[PDB]
Parts: sequence; structure tokens; C-alpha cells
Amino acid sequence: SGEYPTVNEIPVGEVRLYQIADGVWSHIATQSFDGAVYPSNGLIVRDGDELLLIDTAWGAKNTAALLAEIEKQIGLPVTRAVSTHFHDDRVGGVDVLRAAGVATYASPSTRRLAEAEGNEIPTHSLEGLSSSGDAVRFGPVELFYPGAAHSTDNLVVYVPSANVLYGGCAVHELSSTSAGNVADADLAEWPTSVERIQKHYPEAEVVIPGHGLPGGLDLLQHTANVVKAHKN
Ligand SMILES: CCOc1ncccc1-c1c(C(=O)O)[nH]c2c(C(C)C)cccc12
Ligand SMILES: [Zn+2]
Ligand SMILES: [Zn+2]
Repeated sequence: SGEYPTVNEIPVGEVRLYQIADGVWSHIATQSFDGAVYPSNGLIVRDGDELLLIDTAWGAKNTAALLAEIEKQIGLPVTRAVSTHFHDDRVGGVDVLRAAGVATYASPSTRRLAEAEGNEIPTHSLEGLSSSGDAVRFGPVELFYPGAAHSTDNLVVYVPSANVLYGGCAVHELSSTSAGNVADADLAEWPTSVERIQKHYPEAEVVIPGHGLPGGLDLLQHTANVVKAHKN
């Protein structure tokens, strides 16, 4: 009923959308992993009379449910998707997307890692993102590679028309007390990569983490603080 969705308010097997700004939504779904249940976020950005999707809904059935929710709530076709790193909360569902007519994209680094992991693999490679600080345009967004953080391949996404920064899993929500799933992380570089984001996007108004509640620019500093304390 208008608050940001959580596991407790998403019916089983479902997806919810949340309007962030004009022509910008997040998508929220839940998944089980290793016997625990987690929420995750992605992004939807209006691209004229089409939509750009950022990240899957963490699984094939969740991603089918995401497409249905988009049809119900927005009614414009999803024509392209970008996955922001190789984990299953970002690429799990890419095969569903690909069979629904969506063109799927990721950096070459993400594609290699996904393949090596046994995860679903986006079709198209995003060049121009291999060095930290690199940025490229993709429809209505900018894609930015901040350096290694949550993963070596993590990308962030900026929506310039709305000053929305989608941090993905490199950015944590303000209630977080730990650095989340750090299996593939670079704890030592992560603060430096966050500082690069802070420097590049000083006008961000909304910051969306890969998991949990959006907020403002303070999510960036909080993330650096939690990572440094996990490493300590
Ligand atoms: C282990 C604790 O993990 C987290 N705890 C809090 C929030 C997020 C996670 C988490 C993340 C992340 O931090 O991005 N990725 C996950 C995966 C990925 C690898 C699919 C699976 C399970 C959990 C997670
Ligand atoms: Zn991840
Ligand atoms: Zn994640």
C-alpha cells in the first residue's frame, strides 16, 4: 500500500514494482538461497515507448512473474536488459528474457564469470567498461564501472533524467550490518570503488541498493563503513 516492498508483502512467487521517479521503477522479488530467504532489487527505465530492464528478478519463475507484472502495471514492452554482475540475482532469468524477445547484455567480464559459474549468460557484450571509471551510454541510462567491490565485474547505473543512482550489489541499504554475500568481493578495493561512485555522481537524489530499501547519497558512505568493519 505504498511503502517500499519487502519479503513480508510480496506474495509467494510474485514480483512488486515501486515507482522511484517519472519513468523509473524498481522491481522487488524474493528468493531462497542456502536455506535463507532474501529480497532483491532491479530497475526499469522508460525508453520512449519501450522499457530497459536492469537485472533479472533472481530466477526463471520470478523473472516470468516480473514480465507479467510489467505488462499489468506499465504496459510497454521490455526490449533490452542489462545485468550488472554475474550472480544469479542479476542473471538468473536471462533465458526467460531471451525467449520473451528481450535482448540481454552484460560486460565481457560478467559474461565470462557467469559462464564459469554455470549461471545464465547474457547474449551481448558491453564494451567500453573494462577500466575503473569507465562510462558508456545505454538508452536512457549511463553504465559506470567503479572498480572491484561486491564483485570484480559490478556495474552501477545512473538515470540522468531523474538523478537516480542504481548501485546494485556494490551498494548496501542503510539498515545493513554486514557486507552481505562477500564470496566474490574485494573488501580492500570496495571503499575506493565507492569513492569513485561518490565523485562521479554527486547530484544523485535516490540511491538504490541491490538488496533492500532505497535512500539518498548516505547509502554510499554507509556501504564503505560496513565493508571496512566486515574486513576489520
Ligand atoms: C549470505 C548473506 O547474503 C546477503 N545478505 C544480505 C543481503 C544480501 C545478501 C546477498 C547478496 C549480496 O550481498 O549482494 N548476494 C546474495 C546471493 C547471490 C550470490 C545470488 C545469494 C544469497 C544472498 C546474497
Ligand atoms: Zn552478487
Ligand atoms: Zn546481490
